[PDB]
Amino acid sequence: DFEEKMILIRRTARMQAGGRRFRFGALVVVGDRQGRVGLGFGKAPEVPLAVQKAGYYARRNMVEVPLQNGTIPHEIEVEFGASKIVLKPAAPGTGVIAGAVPRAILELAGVTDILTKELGSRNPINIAYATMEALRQLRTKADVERLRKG
RNA sequence: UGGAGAGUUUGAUCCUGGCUCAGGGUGAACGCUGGCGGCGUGCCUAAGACAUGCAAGUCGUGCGGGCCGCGGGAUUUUACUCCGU
Ligand SMILES: [Mg+2]
Ligand SMILES: [Mg+2]
Ligand SMILES: [Mg+2]
Ligand SMILES: [Mg+2]
Ligand SMILES: [Mg+2]
Ligand SMILES: [Mg+2]
Repeated sequence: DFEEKMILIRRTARMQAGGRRFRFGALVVVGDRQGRVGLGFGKAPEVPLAVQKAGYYARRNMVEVPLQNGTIPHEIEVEFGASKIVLKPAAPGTGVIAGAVPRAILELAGVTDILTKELGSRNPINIAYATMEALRQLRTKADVERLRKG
């Protein structure tokens, strides 16, 4: 069992002959706070089945978060559409200084000291997606070494 | 040792994009309120106009006087004159 926080719920709507037709979208993170997180986007006729559905997709979509005591190996910037995130390593004592969206994601990978900036489009969905791509993109001294040995 | 963002264009969406808020600051002023103290601080406007008092003197160990005193002398005649203070 991982942890699970709901970042976002929204109600969307389509049109049909006489009246609009509502739907709900749910952004949910799940994490063991020990270097494993997942993002999930779940949509349904009702909030619950949606949230719940998110949960399910979150766990099916997971990342190696190579913590190095509270923080991440190095800096990364990732663009996702018009959304951009910068992630920066911090010495212990700082905290997760981030916006609600990536805070949630960082916290549940058990990151505790990180400096972030949201740049470009601040649309939650894409910020969240960038954050994940960013983490998914972190290497460590080891991995680099492996890559370059040959 | 250092970096958080949110609201608002649509029936809904993504994006551009402006407006707006959350923080910090001030020689402040204004409203309601107002107990004590220490340390700071107080014409940002007319370099407009200014009553009155005070804000730059001191040296008699550089010099000679004037005015008000006091005291000594010369003459034994009282006026005149010398010295000290
Ligand atoms: Mg771009
Ligand atoms: Mg923008
Ligand atoms: Mg409006
Ligand atoms: Mg329009
Ligand atoms: Mg509307
Ligand atoms: Mg905007």
